[PDB]
Amino acid sequence: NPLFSPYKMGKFNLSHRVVLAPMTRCRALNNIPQAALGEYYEQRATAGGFLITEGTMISPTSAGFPHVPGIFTKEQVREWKKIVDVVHAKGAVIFCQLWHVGRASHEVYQPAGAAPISSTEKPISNRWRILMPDGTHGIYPKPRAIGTYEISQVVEDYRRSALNAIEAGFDGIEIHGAHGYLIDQFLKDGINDRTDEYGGSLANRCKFITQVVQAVVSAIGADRVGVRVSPAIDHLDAMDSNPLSLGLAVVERLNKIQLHSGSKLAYLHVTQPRSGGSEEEEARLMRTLRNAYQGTFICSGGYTRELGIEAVAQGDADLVSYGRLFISNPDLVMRIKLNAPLNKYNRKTFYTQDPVVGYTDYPFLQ
Ligand SMILES: NC(=O)C1=CN([C@@H]2O[C@H](COP(=O)(O)OP(=O)(O)OC[C@H]3O[C@@H](n4cnc5c(N)ncnc54)[C@H](OP(=O)(O)O)[C@@H]3O)[C@@H](O)[C@H]2O)CCC1
Ligand SMILES: Cc1cc2nc3c(=O)[nH]c(=O)nc-3n(C[C@H](O)[C@H](O)[C@H](O)COP(=O)(O)O)c2cc1C
Repeated sequence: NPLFSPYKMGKFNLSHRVVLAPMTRCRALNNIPQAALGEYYEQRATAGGFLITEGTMISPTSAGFPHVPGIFTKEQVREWKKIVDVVHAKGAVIFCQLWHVGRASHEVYQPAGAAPISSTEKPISNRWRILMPDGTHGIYPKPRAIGTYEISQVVEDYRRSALNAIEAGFDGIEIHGAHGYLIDQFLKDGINDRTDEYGGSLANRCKFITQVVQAVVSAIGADRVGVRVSPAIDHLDAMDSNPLSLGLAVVERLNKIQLHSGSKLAYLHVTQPRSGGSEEEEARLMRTLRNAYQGTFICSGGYTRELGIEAVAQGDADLVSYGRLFISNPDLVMRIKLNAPLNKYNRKTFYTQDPVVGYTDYPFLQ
C-alpha cells in the first residue's frame, strides 16, 4: 500500500500519506475554539499523520460561516493551544488553515453589519445562498472593493495570524486561496476586474496571493507554510477563463518565492472539481500543475482508498487529503490500511452547532 510509505514534508517525517482535509464544522461557538474541537481532532490524529484544521479567521471581518474559530485574539490562541497539545500527544502534525471569506459573507457575520470586503463590488450571484446562524439561507450582499492600503493590511492580518498559530504550537499554517473566497476573488478573471496593479493582467491578479505567501513565509519560514488553490473549481462564481494557465501562473510564483527565500514551501494543496466522462481531462490538469511545481503536492477532492492509492502509485501526488470520509470515519487511516468498510456521513450535521451529534459520535472500528 503506497499510502503508508514514509514521506518527508518540510522538516516533518510522516508515517503515511492520508491527510485530514480542512473542514469547517461550525462547532467553535463565538469564534472561540471549544473542547469539542479537541475531542474531534484527537479522534482523527495518528502517529505521524498530517492534519489540517478547519478554516480559521484572520480578522473580525474574515468570517462567512457561523461559529468558525479564530486565531487573531489571545483568547483564541490559548484555546487553540490545548487542542494542539492533545493532537501532538498522539504524534501527529497539525496545520492551521488561515481563511478569509472575502465577499462570501453577510452583514450578520460582519462587525456593525458592515459590507464584506473583496477585490470588486460584484456580488455573488443569486444562484448561491449563504447559510445563516438560524439555519436558513440568505442573500450575498454587495461587497466593498478595497484599495491597496487595505490590501497590505489584510496581508498584515495573515502574517499576524501565522505568528499566533505558531504561538499556539501549530506546526505550520495553510493559506486558503481556493473555493472562491478572498484570495480566489483576486485570482479569477470572472471576479477580478480591477484597473489597478492588482487586476487586469494574469501577473497582476496573482499579486495578492504572492504577497500573502511572501508575508507568512517571512514570518514563520517557508517550511511551515502550505498553500491551497482550486483553479478548476467554480464555487461561488469563481470562474477563470483559463484555469490551467491560472494554476501554472500561481505555481510559477510559488517556485519563485522558494528560489528567492532559499527554502521550499511545505506543500501545494489543490482540490479538483471531480464531476461523467471528463475524468481524464481533470486528471491531466492536476498532473500538469504537479509536474510544474518544485515541491510537495497534495491532491484533494472526491478521493477514495483506491483512487488515493493510485494517486501515489503513478506519482500524481505525494499526499492525499480526505474530506467527508474523515467526518464519518475518525479512524479513517486505520480503515484504509486494513481495507475495512467505511461508514456513511450525515450531511445534515455538517454545519450544526452540537458538540457531539454528527461531530464526535461517529464510532471507531470494533
Ligand atoms: N471553507 C471552505 O473552503 C468550504 C469548502 N466547501 C466546498 O464548496 C462547495 C459547497 O459544498 P456544500 O456543503 O454547500 O454542498 P455540496 O458539496 O456542494 O453538494 C451538495 C449535494 O450535492 C451532492 N453531490 C453530488 N455529487 C457531488 C460531488 N461531486 N461533490 C460534492 N457533492 C456532491 C452531495 O452529496 P454528498 O452529501 O456529498 O454525498 C450533496 O447532497 C463544496 O464543493 C465544498 O467542497 C464547503 C464549504 C466550506
Ligand atoms: C462540510 C465541508 C466543510 C469544508 N470546509 C473547508 C474549509 O474550511 N477549508 C477548505 O479549504 N476546504 C473545506 N472543505 C473542502 C474539503 O476540504 C475538500 O476540498 C473536499 O471536501 C475533499 O473532497 P472529499 O470530501 O470528497 O474528500 C469543506 C468541505 C465540506 C464538505
